[PDB]
Amino acid sequence: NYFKSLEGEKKPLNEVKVLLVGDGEAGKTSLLKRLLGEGFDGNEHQTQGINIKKWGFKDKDKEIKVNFWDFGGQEIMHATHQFFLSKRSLYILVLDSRRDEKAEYWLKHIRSFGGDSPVLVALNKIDENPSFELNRKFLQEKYPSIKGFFRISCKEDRGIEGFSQKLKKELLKVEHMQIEWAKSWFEVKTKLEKMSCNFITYEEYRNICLEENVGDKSSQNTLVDFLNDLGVIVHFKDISLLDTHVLEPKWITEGVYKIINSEILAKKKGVLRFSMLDEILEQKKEGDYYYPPERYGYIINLMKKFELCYSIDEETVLLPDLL
Ligand SMILES: Nc1nc2c(ncn2[C@@H]2O[C@H](COP(=O)(O)OP(=O)(O)O)[C@@H](O)[C@H]2O)c(=O)[nH]1
Ligand SMILES: [Mg+2]
Repeated sequence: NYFKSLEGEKKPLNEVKVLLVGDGEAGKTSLLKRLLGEGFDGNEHQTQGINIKKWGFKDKDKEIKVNFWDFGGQEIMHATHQFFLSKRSLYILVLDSRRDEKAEYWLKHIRSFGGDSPVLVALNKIDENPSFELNRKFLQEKYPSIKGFFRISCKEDRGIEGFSQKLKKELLKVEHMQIEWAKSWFEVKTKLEKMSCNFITYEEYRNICLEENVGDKSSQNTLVDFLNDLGVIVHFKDISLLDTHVLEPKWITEGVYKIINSEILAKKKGVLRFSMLDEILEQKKEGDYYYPPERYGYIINLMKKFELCYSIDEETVLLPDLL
């Protein structure tokens, strides 16, 4: 073994996170069903919360793997979807007529988080409003990330075939599709995927890496950046956030919603003292997620980061909506 255990054979990654974004009741969940060939029944508004569907297709030899992220009505309303928007990904912006010109709002939003990630704009519900159009030449020039506009109808199944062909084509052209990994990096990845924990500390991640061939920090830090962008974990490089490596996205959101929908916080005009978090994040019943006291800082600072929270002093924070 010692003689031939220095280098390693490198397979291609071929994975991308696809983020369905846009206003609530626009067509995101419906469009996702059409891409996977699940049809349309009219009752897809009943499906809410974080839904991650794993999809794949074979282009020639290459086995392409896709991770669709679908954000529910609570996610867009409370803006908790911001936690999962990442670079080196692909974005699908779903729009509709009823909300007049909200596209440029979303394009600036995707630009700030997505970076160089390509965007495909879907003009949904043309059966309800045929005349619905956008100034395409203006938008694609101002936002080079836009690769195409598509008038579609998830109800009548119009324009999905054309949209799906462009999606497949642009998915192959993403920058990190050509990038290739060592065998150990895939073993770390697949280990994390099969784990059922809510999160892991940065010590535990380094141990999992040690277990596998990669033991040097430089390589370990490059791997989490990928794993974050691929959607295997949810990780941030801020000093107050970097310890928590979230494996279950619902752990974060349900913790934030408990704070936002706290009846004790409703009174007091939304002033959140950190002594109150014990009662709010306590395990009541029926599979409530466990929130350790050491992760109180994570949740609060995470909410502060994306402007769901504003600091009054060092021990308290404000919720403007409850004021
Ligand atoms: N007529 C029509 N209805 C649609 C179309 N797409 C979605 N809908 C319906 O309008 C609502 C949109 O919600 P939906 O796409 O399921 O969830 P969300 O976009 O992720 O918030 C649902 O009741 C869908 O059945 C469409 O293209 N045409
Ligand atoms: Mg939805």
